[PDB]
Amino acid sequence: STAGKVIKCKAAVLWELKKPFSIEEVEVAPPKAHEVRIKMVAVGICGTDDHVVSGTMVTPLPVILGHEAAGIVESVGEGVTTVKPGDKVIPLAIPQCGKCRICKNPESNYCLKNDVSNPQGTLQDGTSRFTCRRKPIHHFLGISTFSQYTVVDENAVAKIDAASPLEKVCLIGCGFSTGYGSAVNVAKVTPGSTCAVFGLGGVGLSAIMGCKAAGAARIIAVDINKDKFAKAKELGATECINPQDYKKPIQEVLKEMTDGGVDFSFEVIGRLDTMMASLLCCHEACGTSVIVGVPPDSQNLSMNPMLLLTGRTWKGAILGGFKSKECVPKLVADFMAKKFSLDALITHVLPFEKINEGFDLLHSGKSIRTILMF
Amino acid sequence: STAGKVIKCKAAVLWELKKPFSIEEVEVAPPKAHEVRIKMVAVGICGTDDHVVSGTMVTPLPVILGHEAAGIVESVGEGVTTVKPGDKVIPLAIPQCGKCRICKNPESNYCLKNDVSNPQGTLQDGTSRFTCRRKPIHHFLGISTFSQYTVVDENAVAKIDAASPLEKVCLIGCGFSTGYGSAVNVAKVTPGSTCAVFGLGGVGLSAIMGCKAAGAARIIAVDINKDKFAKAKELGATECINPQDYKKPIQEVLKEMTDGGVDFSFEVIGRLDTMMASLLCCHEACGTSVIVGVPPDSQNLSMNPMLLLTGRTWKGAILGGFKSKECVPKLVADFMAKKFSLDALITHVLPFEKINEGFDLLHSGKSIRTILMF
Ligand SMILES: NC(=O)c1ccc[n+]([C@@H]2O[C@H](COP(=O)([O-])OP(=O)(O)OC[C@H]3O[C@@H](n4cnc5c(N)ncnc54)[C@H](O)[C@@H]3O)[C@@H](O)[C@H]2O)c1
Ligand SMILES: NC(=O)c1ccc[n+]([C@@H]2O[C@H](COP(=O)([O-])OP(=O)(O)OC[C@H]3O[C@@H](n4cnc5c(N)ncnc54)[C@H](O)[C@@H]3O)[C@@H](O)[C@H]2O)c1
Ligand SMILES: O=CN(C1CCCC1)C1CCC1
Ligand SMILES: O=CN(C1CCCC1)C1CCC1
Ligand SMILES: [Zn+2]
Ligand SMILES: [Zn+2]
Ligand SMILES: [Zn+2]
Ligand SMILES: [Zn+2]
Repeated sequence: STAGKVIKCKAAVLWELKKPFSIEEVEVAPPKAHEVRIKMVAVGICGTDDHVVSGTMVTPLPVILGHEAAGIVESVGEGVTTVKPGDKVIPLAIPQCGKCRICKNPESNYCLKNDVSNPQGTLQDGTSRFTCRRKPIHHFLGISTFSQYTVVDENAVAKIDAASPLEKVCLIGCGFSTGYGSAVNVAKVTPGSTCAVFGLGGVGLSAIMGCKAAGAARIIAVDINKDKFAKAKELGATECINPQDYKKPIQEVLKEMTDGGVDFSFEVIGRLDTMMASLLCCHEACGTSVIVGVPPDSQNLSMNPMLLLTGRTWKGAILGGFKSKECVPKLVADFMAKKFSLDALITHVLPFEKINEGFDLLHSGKSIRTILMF
Repeated sequence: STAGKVIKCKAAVLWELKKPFSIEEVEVAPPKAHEVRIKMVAVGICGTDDHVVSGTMVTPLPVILGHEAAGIVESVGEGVTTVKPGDKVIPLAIPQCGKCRICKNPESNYCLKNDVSNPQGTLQDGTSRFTCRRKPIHHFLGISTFSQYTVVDENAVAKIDAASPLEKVCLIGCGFSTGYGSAVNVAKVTPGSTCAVFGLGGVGLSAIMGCKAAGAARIIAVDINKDKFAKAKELGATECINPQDYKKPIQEVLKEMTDGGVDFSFEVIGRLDTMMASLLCCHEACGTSVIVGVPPDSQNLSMNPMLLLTGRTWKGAILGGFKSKECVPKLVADFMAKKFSLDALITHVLPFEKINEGFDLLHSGKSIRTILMF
């Protein structure tokens, strides 16, 4: 069998920054108390993974990235009770310990057990389960899904519908939920409102989805890559504009187009200039601007407090404000009920081994979501 | 009588920055179409008035400041229908034209007819009604109340209960409403929550009032002036702390005493450092921080967007989010029904001529609100 013993398998290891992933053989130690070992089936490529590669988002190296996945439970550790061998699961990039001041808070989701605030690169108990040639490998967001097998904490995995198309539902682990929820939960987009979405990757496009589902009258998609416009309009964008086409700042362009500014703006890129423009594009007296994109480490904005004093609301969120373990299975249950489709987001599918090609596709601007099959 | 003719009276004119006000004779032109001439009875001294004097809040000079007042209608111009001569009224520092996108949005109050965004120092028709020594004098926030008589736009004045104690209710024209609403309307403080209020002037203390009325469990008042602590506790503060007493930054001090941070932060001072500390002291995963204080002109904050990405909401508002013309009379109606007291906020009462003393009182930290009687 496999249960109880160290598994030898392949995973995409990142030894140095700005380097290609190296699929090597890694040793995956068995699950400990309240931990779960999962056999990865599908994993999507998110901009956040690329941020680590570029050194934009700091995390301890060497490390095994990936966090937008789905697989089957191989073994359960001592005391696990929510999932069992053979169950279909989605590992949670943000856990739900249930005992947190935040977890007990019906309005928030950023559990204290997260490894995002002060990245250690381990499991919640302070240790690693990965080894590549006698050297320990760090975990990423507590789930490290760019591996054929991974051990995560029990509160960091949710059991989903067994009839789930894992190659599709994996996007619910980050991309879709983050995008959709930012519009629905965080911003609370009102019917008949006007929205602005900067960034048309998988997360940004899911935000347009959330805006349409919320009944937005107008949904202006913004991106320097025009090839994304078709997918944008398909998913709900009333209009698409490219900043490169105008002589004046995009915020002014947008304000001119919407009688002073949009009701809800979203930044789904991860840049300071677009974050500012996004805040500046919502109406100064009633606009709400949500930060979705992850900005480069240790880079600060230069903001005027007056921009808020007039009546603006500026907020941010992780995973669309969704409590992970509790909502993820619910989102999957809504997918199975044809509430929303994930197909338009998936443009490419390659085998796990072609991971580096998947990142090349992202940089090319040709893909939205590329799913890696194990 | 006076109706239809130019009135000669005294007003506090500010010819130059950083100088004492100068009581002089001023010619007040009669009200034009949809304008109202008010005889001032009482006017409070707000920190915003002081900001103009300090050059911290830019506005055209020379100018007649004052905006927290109450008076009686002397005359109405052509077409006025909301108020008649003899009516007790509170002039609105921010108007409610009722015809703009913002006035039409029941969620906002920053009417486009405001003179705050791009201060012109005139009435809505782009002109002045003030002349002092053959030189025109600018208006302030369209109301200029540091004058025995003033002409304002019709949408910038509200008829209030004729049985109102004008020496008390003037505070509803800015100070109280702004502080109280910031807590109740803007922040939307929840029963059983923990709040932090930076700044204990009239506005700050009214915020504590709003937090208590909202059912907050803990209300931590913060100020470098300990003499304000008694009033703070009297109005609802569960505890008062002075930053000067700790070795570590106040935001860390507050987090340590609130399990990671308060649910709602309020900055009611007008400084970049305190606005940053305030944002930093609310919990990163569920905290809301409201900017109430007016920051110094042309000064920007250096902030990391990650502070919001984890789950924080950062907002601002003017006049506590209250639609002026509509809510002012109702707030007075509530005062008359003993819903709230304004007495604790009023610490000094001087005749209009002692205006400079009133500002000296603000600087000394001995006063909260000083009311000037005409
Ligand atoms: N808060 C969260 O929970 C959360 C979750 C997932 C992702 N993210 C962050 O969201 C951001 C992007 O998500 P993604 O996975 O869809 O990435 P992506 O790379 O596929 O999308 C980037 C999009 O932005 C566009 N873009 C880049 N520069 C632009 C510019 N200057 N102006 C306009 N458009 C520009 C690109 O053309 C592309 O359409 C990253 O910061 C990612 O880390 C945050
Ligand atoms: N947004 C609005 O609609 C609105 C309305 C009215 C006033 N305001 C602004 O709100 C702010 C306060 O108004 P106010 O009339 O109550 O002023 P105030 O002068 O009476 O209050 C300032 C308070 O802050 C305290 N303070 C100063 N420096 C401090 C520090 N470093 N740390 C802690 N406390 C400090 C002072 O001791 C005093 O208690 C001003 O910026 C005013 O312009 C805004
Ligand atoms: O890319 C995915 N995530 C990023 C990591 C840093 C900010 C959000 C998610 C949210 C769950 C982890
Ligand atoms: O001082 C009073 N106000 C200031 C002007 C600029 C910001 C708020 C009020 C709110 C109504 C006018
Ligand atoms: Zn992601
Ligand atoms: Zn938790
Ligand atoms: Zn004021
Ligand atoms: Zn208006």
